[PDB]
Amino acid sequence: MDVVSRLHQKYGAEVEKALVRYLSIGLAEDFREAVLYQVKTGGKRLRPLLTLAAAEAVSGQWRPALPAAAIVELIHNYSLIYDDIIDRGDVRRGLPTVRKAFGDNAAILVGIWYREAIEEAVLDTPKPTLFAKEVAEVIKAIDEGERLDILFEAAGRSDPYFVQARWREVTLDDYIKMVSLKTGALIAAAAKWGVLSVSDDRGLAEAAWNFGMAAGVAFQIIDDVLDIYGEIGKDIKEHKRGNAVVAVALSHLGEGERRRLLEILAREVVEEADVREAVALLDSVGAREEALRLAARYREEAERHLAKIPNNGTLKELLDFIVAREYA
Amino acid sequence: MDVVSRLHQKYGAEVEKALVRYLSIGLAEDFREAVLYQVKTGGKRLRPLLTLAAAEAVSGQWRPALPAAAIVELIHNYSLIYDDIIDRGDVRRGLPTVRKAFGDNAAILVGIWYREAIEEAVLDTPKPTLFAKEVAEVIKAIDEGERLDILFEAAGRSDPYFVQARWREVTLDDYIKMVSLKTGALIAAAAKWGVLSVSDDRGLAEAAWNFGMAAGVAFQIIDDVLDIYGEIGKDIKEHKRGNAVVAVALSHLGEGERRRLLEILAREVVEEADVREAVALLDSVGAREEALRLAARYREEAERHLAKIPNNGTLKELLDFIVAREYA
Ligand SMILES: [Cl-]
Ligand SMILES: [Cl-]
Repeated sequence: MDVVSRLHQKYGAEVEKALVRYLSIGLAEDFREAVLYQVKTGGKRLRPLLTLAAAEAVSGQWRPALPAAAIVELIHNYSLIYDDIIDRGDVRRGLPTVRKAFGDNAAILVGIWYREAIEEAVLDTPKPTLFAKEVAEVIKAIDEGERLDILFEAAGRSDPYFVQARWREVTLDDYIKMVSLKTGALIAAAAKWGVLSVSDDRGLAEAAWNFGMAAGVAFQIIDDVLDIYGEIGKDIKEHKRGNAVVAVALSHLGEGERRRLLEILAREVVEEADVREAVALLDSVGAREEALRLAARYREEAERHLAKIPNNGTLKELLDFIVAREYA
Repeated sequence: MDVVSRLHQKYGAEVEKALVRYLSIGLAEDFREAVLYQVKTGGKRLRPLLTLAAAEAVSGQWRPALPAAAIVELIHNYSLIYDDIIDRGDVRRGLPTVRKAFGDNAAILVGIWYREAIEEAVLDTPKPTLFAKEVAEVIKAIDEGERLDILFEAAGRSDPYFVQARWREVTLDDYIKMVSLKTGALIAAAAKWGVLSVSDDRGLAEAAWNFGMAAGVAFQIIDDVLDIYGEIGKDIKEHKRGNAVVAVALSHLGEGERRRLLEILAREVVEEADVREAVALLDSVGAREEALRLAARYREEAERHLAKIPNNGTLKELLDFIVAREYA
């Protein structure tokens, strides 16, 4: 009876109903399958589960936060629809992506639809003008985080902007800022929005936001370690300097080792032997362990903020899962 | 001293300032050029001019409608950014499109940014929750209109959804519904939103909406005539059944003539001789004149609604221009 299974049982059916409800407003019958596709392919629903748990911890009630929970999961899926176009992703959750099944241009029409469904959910919250502003701010954060992650790549893009605006250097501080935007902001919002749905306590909302942000950063760092040590070397093959282990290593490596790691990342096609060489360079400065220590720092930060939230037992279990506490 | 020149002089600089203001909120310096590009390439700004004229006719003041005017022009440009991706358009307003200059995937990041700038403008209107709902409804209308226009094509798309969901038949009623969504709704909104910015009179807002809708339909029909009789045969080469002249003709042509016109539209590559044959088929049932008569019907409808709006002299001049009264 892990926490995600337990909360899926408790909240899952109402979350799915809410997603379909807002997407379905005004939806033409011959567009229905294409539009609902992205929310019918499965997914862990961690973000809306967090929203509802946060609302329940602070108020005893979760149902009032269903509109907010739909907002956060629809934003997640909006971002995925476009990310699949941008990265030409064929498969997600073990099934074809929207762009694969329907076409890239059809997926654009679907993505556009998702954002107006998000607005319908905003208008259904207890505080519509507040949520409207927070949604605009969070989507701009995600868009900016994605822009940065792409400009932190060393190769592999054909868009003139992505090549010409590529960053010359990517520091650890740059990496942390990028992941806070790309991954942290929406987890922060998931928690904060659960509180805002049921409470006017500004301190509690802010503690929730800070908890979710730190949790999201820890999650992303752990994911980055997995995306190096494993498919071994995934992020290396994808030329990413925006990877916690890579960013950590580039900060410690000597002149020629640093230069060599960057040479490998910039290879137009990264070979298996290049991957092992890059990993050896990362290991030569203990970058994997440094990354895990950084994740621990953010996990502990998340705990400090979470201690400010009452009746937080379920939130604590979620945290352990979101940040893959056990794995690390 | 035509009306557009006169209103550009009066309102133009404040409109441009507003567009940049909302886009600039939260905008990173190294993304600025890419994001502002679409509003720096020129354009007639007919929609925001209509918003401001409507506000001034009903209240004597236009400045209170600047947020609404920015909303309508940003929605216009949001739609163009994506339309350029979908149709792979290289040039617009005599300059490269966002997708051409920066790349298709960079243009997606820009399009996403535009929608949150729209939300910032919504939150700056006199009635934020009302405008928020109206924006969601209008963008869904435009998205649905675009979907329909594409499914009304006879050939020329590679997206599985666009091929497989292609409509078997496109009637005149289908055509009118599609243009009301794709072109009319945003012109309707431009006028209605000028009124909503300065007045709580529901009748005046509704008259404005109906005026703009009819104007937008008349405009689209005239544009469609131009896109057949001219570049002669543009919409025929693009396989469009969603063209007023084509829709009109398909309604009158006999069995074999109808079948032949549809054969030509479905040609994978439409040749010059195919164009002349199709035009001859259109002319054989007087479809061009029938289309112009249909535009006249919508223009006259627009006039009837406009008569309900006080101090409407400038609005009348705009109408004559929007619907290309002189040309037709
Ligand atoms: Cl409840
Ligand atoms: Cl004024």
